Amino acid sequence: SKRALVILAKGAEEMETVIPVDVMRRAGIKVTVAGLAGKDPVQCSRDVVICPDASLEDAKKEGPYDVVVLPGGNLGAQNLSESAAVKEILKEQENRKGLIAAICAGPTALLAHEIGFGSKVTTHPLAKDKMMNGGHYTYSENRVEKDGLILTSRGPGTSFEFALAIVEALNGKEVAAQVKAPLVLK
Repeated sequence: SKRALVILAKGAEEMETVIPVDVMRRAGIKVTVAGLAGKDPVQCSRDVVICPDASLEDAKKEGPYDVVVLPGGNLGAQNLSESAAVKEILKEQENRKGLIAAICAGPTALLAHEIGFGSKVTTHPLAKDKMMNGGHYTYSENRVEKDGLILTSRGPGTSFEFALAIVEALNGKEVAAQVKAPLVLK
């Protein structure tokens, strides 16, 4: 029943891609892994190669989505930032009051597209100065930060917390707890 769009670009952090996809699917969310560049395999930042479910061009026609998820990885986030297609998807998502979730350097694509200004956000530590250029957001060092419909997180090591937050936001606390327990987190 809820639907998630995960935008996958070359150079994405494969942990930050895979952990949310897996955990969201455990939550009974219908997840589309959409390739920014098309339907071909995507080479991620540590050379794992992921085959997307669809091109972004195709997946964009199958909305709307309850959440649009942006993984991190500096070079994947740069590709997200440079994409007019991403700009349109994120502007439409904000316009319809839909959740936007971004992790590690992924939030700097929000800055690039002028999304969610005035929100409290976090990033990877090393992405803080990029994110804060212009003072358009307030910074947080929380591992996961949720300010209304903008949900941000810090790094590979926060990816389970990030995914569980998405699941809580969409499907509620009880489902997030049920999904958590078999994972052997703590």
